[PDB]
Amino acid sequence: NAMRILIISDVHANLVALEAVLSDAGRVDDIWSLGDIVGYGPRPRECVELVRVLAPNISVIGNHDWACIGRLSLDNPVARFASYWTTMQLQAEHLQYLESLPNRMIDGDWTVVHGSPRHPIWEYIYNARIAALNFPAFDTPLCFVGHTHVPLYIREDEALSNVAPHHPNDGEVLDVSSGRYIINPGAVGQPRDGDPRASYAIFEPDAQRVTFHRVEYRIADTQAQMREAGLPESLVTRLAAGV
Ligand SMILES: [Zn+2]
Ligand SMILES: [Zn+2]
Repeated sequence: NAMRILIISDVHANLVALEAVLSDAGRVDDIWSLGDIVGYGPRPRECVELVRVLAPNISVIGNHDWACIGRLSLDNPVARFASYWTTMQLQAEHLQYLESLPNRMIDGDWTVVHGSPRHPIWEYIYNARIAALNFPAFDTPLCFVGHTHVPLYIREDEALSNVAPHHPNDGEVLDVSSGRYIINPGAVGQPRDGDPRASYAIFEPDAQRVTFHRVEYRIADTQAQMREAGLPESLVTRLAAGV
Protein backbone atom coordinates (compact mmCIF):
# COMPACT_ATOMS: atom_id res chain seq x y z
CA ASN A 1 0.00 0.00 0.00
CA ALA A 2 2.74 2.43 1.12
CA MET A 3 5.08 3.46 -1.73
CA ARG A 4 8.73 4.51 -1.61
CA ILE A 5 9.63 7.06 -4.33
CA LEU A 6 13.04 8.24 -5.49
CA ILE A 7 13.05 11.93 -6.41
CA ILE A 8 16.00 13.21 -8.45
CA SER A 9 16.95 16.40 -10.23
CA ASP A 10 19.83 17.95 -12.14
CA VAL A 11 21.58 14.76 -13.17
CA HIS A 12 23.44 16.87 -15.74
CA ALA A 13 24.87 13.96 -17.68
CA ASN A 14 26.73 12.67 -14.60
CA LEU A 15 26.25 8.91 -15.12
CA VAL A 16 28.62 7.92 -12.33
CA ALA A 17 26.67 10.06 -9.81
CA LEU A 18 23.34 8.75 -11.18
CA GLU A 19 24.45 5.08 -10.81
CA ALA A 20 25.70 5.84 -7.28
CA VAL A 21 22.29 7.30 -6.43
CA LEU A 22 20.33 4.37 -7.95
CA SER A 23 22.35 1.82 -5.91
CA ASP A 24 22.12 4.01 -2.77
CA ALA A 25 18.32 4.52 -2.95
CA GLY A 26 17.50 0.84 -2.38
CA ARG A 27 14.09 -0.67 -3.11
CA VAL A 28 11.95 2.06 -4.71
CA ASP A 29 8.46 1.88 -6.22
CA ASP A 30 8.92 4.79 -8.65
CA ILE A 31 11.52 7.35 -9.75
CA TRP A 32 10.68 10.99 -10.54
CA SER A 33 12.97 13.27 -12.58
CA LEU A 34 12.81 17.03 -12.22
CA GLY A 35 14.79 17.71 -15.40
CA ASP A 36 18.25 18.86 -16.42
CA ILE A 37 19.21 15.32 -17.40
CA VAL A 38 21.90 16.76 -19.73
CA GLY A 39 24.32 19.69 -19.78
CA TYR A 40 27.76 20.04 -18.12
CA GLY A 41 28.48 16.30 -17.65
CA PRO A 42 30.19 13.72 -19.95
CA ARG A 43 27.37 11.20 -20.41
CA PRO A 44 24.22 12.91 -21.73
CA ARG A 45 23.02 10.00 -23.91
CA GLU A 46 23.37 7.41 -21.17
CA CYS A 47 21.59 9.62 -18.61
CA VAL A 48 18.66 10.30 -20.98
CA GLU A 49 18.36 6.59 -21.78
CA LEU A 50 18.23 5.72 -18.06
CA VAL A 51 15.80 8.44 -16.98
CA ARG A 52 13.47 7.57 -19.91
CA VAL A 53 13.08 3.94 -18.77
CA LEU A 54 13.13 4.64 -15.00
CA ALA A 55 10.78 7.64 -14.74
CA PRO A 56 7.62 6.66 -16.70
CA ASN A 57 5.21 8.74 -14.54
CA ILE A 58 7.00 11.97 -13.57
CA SER A 59 9.78 13.37 -15.78
CA VAL A 60 9.72 17.09 -16.42
CA ILE A 61 11.99 19.12 -18.74
CA GLY A 62 14.79 21.34 -17.34
CA ASN A 63 16.27 24.51 -18.90
CA HIS A 64 19.39 22.63 -20.11
CA ASP A 65 17.29 19.88 -21.75
CA TRP A 66 15.17 22.60 -23.45
CA ALA A 67 18.30 24.46 -24.66
CA CYS A 68 19.89 21.31 -26.08
CA ILE A 69 16.90 20.37 -28.15
CA GLY A 70 18.01 23.27 -30.28
CA ARG A 71 19.21 22.14 -33.70
CA LEU A 72 22.06 24.13 -35.14
CA SER A 73 23.78 24.00 -38.53
CA LEU A 74 27.46 24.95 -37.92
CA ASP A 75 29.62 25.21 -41.09
CA ASN A 76 32.76 26.99 -35.91
CA PRO A 77 34.60 28.74 -33.03
CA VAL A 78 31.18 27.93 -31.47
CA ALA A 79 32.28 24.25 -31.37
CA ARG A 80 34.35 25.33 -28.31
CA PHE A 81 31.23 25.49 -26.09
CA ALA A 82 30.14 22.79 -23.65
CA SER A 83 26.50 23.71 -24.39
CA TYR A 84 27.14 23.03 -28.07
CA TRP A 85 29.04 19.78 -27.36
CA THR A 86 26.07 18.44 -25.36
CA THR A 87 23.63 19.16 -28.23
CA MET A 88 25.91 17.28 -30.68
CA GLN A 89 25.86 14.16 -28.46
CA LEU A 90 22.08 13.74 -28.69
CA GLN A 91 20.68 11.36 -31.32
CA ALA A 92 17.06 11.22 -32.65
CA GLU A 93 15.70 9.05 -29.83
CA HIS A 94 17.12 11.34 -27.08
CA LEU A 95 15.87 14.47 -28.86
CA GLN A 96 12.38 12.93 -29.29
CA TYR A 97 12.22 11.99 -25.65
CA LEU A 98 13.28 15.43 -24.36
CA GLU A 99 10.88 17.10 -26.81
CA SER A 100 8.05 15.03 -25.38
CA LEU A 101 8.49 16.16 -21.78
CA PRO A 102 5.95 18.42 -20.03
CA ASN A 103 7.21 21.40 -18.05
CA ARG A 104 4.77 20.61 -15.24
CA MET A 105 3.15 17.54 -13.75
CA ILE A 106 0.15 17.74 -11.39
CA ASP A 107 -0.98 14.43 -9.84
CA GLY A 108 -3.00 14.14 -6.61
CA ASP A 109 -1.19 15.78 -3.71
CA TRP A 110 1.83 16.92 -5.75
CA THR A 111 2.96 19.37 -8.40
CA VAL A 112 6.39 18.85 -10.00
CA VAL A 113 8.40 21.42 -12.01
CA HIS A 114 12.06 22.03 -12.68
CA GLY A 115 12.22 25.63 -11.45
CA SER A 116 9.08 27.10 -9.97
CA PRO A 117 5.33 26.77 -10.34
CA ARG A 118 5.21 30.40 -11.59
CA HIS A 119 7.91 29.76 -14.20
CA PRO A 120 8.42 26.00 -14.57
CA ILE A 121 11.65 25.96 -16.61
CA TRP A 122 13.37 29.07 -15.39
CA GLU A 123 12.76 30.45 -11.90
CA TYR A 124 15.01 29.57 -8.93
CA ILE A 125 13.49 29.20 -5.48
CA TYR A 126 16.13 29.80 -2.78
CA ASN A 127 14.60 32.30 -0.35
CA ALA A 128 11.31 33.04 1.48
CA ARG A 129 10.36 35.98 -0.81
CA ILE A 130 10.25 33.85 -3.96
CA ALA A 131 8.81 30.84 -2.07
CA ALA A 132 6.00 33.09 -0.86
CA LEU A 133 5.19 34.20 -4.42
CA ASN A 134 5.04 30.51 -5.44
CA PHE A 135 2.65 29.02 -2.89
CA PRO A 136 -0.37 30.64 -4.62
CA ALA A 137 1.00 29.27 -7.94
CA PHE A 138 0.22 25.60 -7.13
CA ASP A 139 -2.91 24.14 -5.56
CA THR A 140 -1.70 20.80 -4.19
CA PRO A 141 -0.31 20.12 -0.69
CA LEU A 142 3.22 19.63 -2.12
CA CYS A 143 5.41 21.18 -4.87
CA PHE A 144 8.71 19.55 -5.86
CA VAL A 145 11.31 21.72 -7.55
CA GLY A 146 15.00 21.52 -8.65
CA HIS A 147 17.23 23.95 -10.60
CA THR A 148 19.18 25.44 -7.67
CA HIS A 149 21.22 22.21 -7.12
CA VAL A 150 20.73 22.67 -3.39
CA PRO A 151 18.36 20.57 -1.33
CA LEU A 152 15.72 22.69 0.40
CA TYR A 153 12.36 22.66 2.14
CA ILE A 154 10.05 25.46 3.29
CA ARG A 155 6.49 25.37 4.69
CA GLU A 156 3.83 27.83 3.46
CA ASP A 157 3.41 29.65 6.79
CA GLU A 158 7.20 30.11 7.08
CA ALA A 159 7.46 31.46 3.53
CA LEU A 160 4.57 33.87 4.15
CA SER A 161 6.16 35.12 7.40
CA ASN A 162 9.51 35.48 5.60
CA VAL A 163 11.22 32.65 7.56
CA ALA A 164 14.33 31.36 5.74
CA PRO A 165 14.04 27.92 3.94
CA HIS A 166 15.81 24.93 5.49
CA HIS A 167 18.85 23.16 4.06
CA PRO A 168 18.37 19.51 5.07
CA ASN A 169 21.33 17.44 6.27
CA ASP A 170 22.17 13.94 5.08
CA GLY A 171 19.48 11.63 6.51
CA GLU A 172 17.14 14.41 7.61
CA VAL A 173 13.52 13.29 7.85
CA LEU A 174 10.83 15.84 7.01
CA ASP A 175 7.27 15.33 8.25
CA VAL A 176 4.96 16.73 5.55
CA SER A 177 1.74 15.81 7.51
CA SER A 178 0.43 19.31 7.93
CA GLY A 179 0.69 22.45 5.83
CA ARG A 180 1.91 22.85 2.31
CA TYR A 181 5.61 22.51 1.32
CA ILE A 182 8.03 23.41 -1.49
CA ILE A 183 10.76 20.71 -1.50
CA ASN A 184 14.00 20.42 -3.54
CA PRO A 185 15.93 17.09 -3.64
CA GLY A 186 19.19 18.92 -4.59
CA ALA A 187 21.24 17.81 -7.62
CA VAL A 188 22.37 14.33 -8.44
CA GLY A 189 25.03 15.49 -10.86
CA GLN A 190 26.33 18.94 -9.91
CA PRO A 191 25.67 19.89 -6.29
CA ARG A 192 26.25 23.59 -5.51
CA ASP A 193 26.12 23.68 -1.68
CA GLY A 194 29.81 22.96 -0.99
CA ASP A 195 29.07 19.25 -0.40
CA PRO A 196 30.43 17.25 -3.37
CA ARG A 197 28.12 14.29 -2.64
CA ALA A 198 25.18 13.57 -4.97
CA SER A 199 21.83 14.61 -3.53
CA TYR A 200 18.38 13.05 -3.73
CA ALA A 201 15.19 12.55 -1.72
CA ILE A 202 12.97 9.63 -0.81
CA PHE A 203 9.25 10.40 -0.62
CA GLU A 204 6.87 8.06 1.21
CA PRO A 205 3.43 9.56 0.66
CA ASP A 206 1.60 7.03 2.87
CA ALA A 207 3.88 7.89 5.81
CA GLN A 208 3.75 11.61 4.86
CA ARG A 209 7.52 11.76 5.00
CA VAL A 210 10.39 13.04 2.82
CA THR A 211 13.94 11.88 3.68
CA PHE A 212 16.97 13.70 2.23
CA HIS A 213 20.08 11.76 1.29
CA ARG A 214 23.62 12.40 0.11
CA VAL A 215 25.86 9.78 -1.46
CA GLU A 216 29.55 9.83 -2.31
CA TYR A 217 30.35 8.85 -5.88
CA ARG A 218 33.55 8.47 -7.88
CA ILE A 219 34.08 12.12 -8.88
CA ALA A 220 37.50 11.18 -10.34
CA ASP A 221 35.75 8.95 -12.89
CA THR A 222 33.30 11.63 -14.08
CA GLN A 223 36.24 14.07 -14.13
CA ALA A 224 38.28 11.60 -16.25
CA GLN A 225 35.38 11.19 -18.67
CA MET A 226 34.99 14.99 -18.96
CA ARG A 227 38.71 15.49 -19.64
CA GLU A 228 38.54 12.72 -22.24
CA ALA A 229 35.68 14.60 -23.98
CA GLY A 230 37.73 17.85 -23.89
CA LEU A 231 35.21 19.64 -21.59
CA PRO A 232 36.42 22.92 -19.98
CA GLU A 233 38.55 22.59 -16.84
CA SER A 234 36.38 25.01 -14.82
CA LEU A 235 33.46 22.54 -15.11
CA VAL A 236 35.70 19.57 -14.27
CA THR A 237 37.07 21.16 -11.07
CA ARG A 238 33.70 22.38 -9.64
CA LEU A 239 32.59 18.80 -9.03
CA ALA A 240 35.29 18.14 -6.44
CA ALA A 241 34.30 21.31 -4.57
CA GLY A 242 30.51 20.94 -4.82
CA VAL A 243 30.15 24.45 -6.29
ZN1 LIG B 1 20.44 22.27 -13.40
ZN1 LIG C 1 18.98 24.29 -13.60
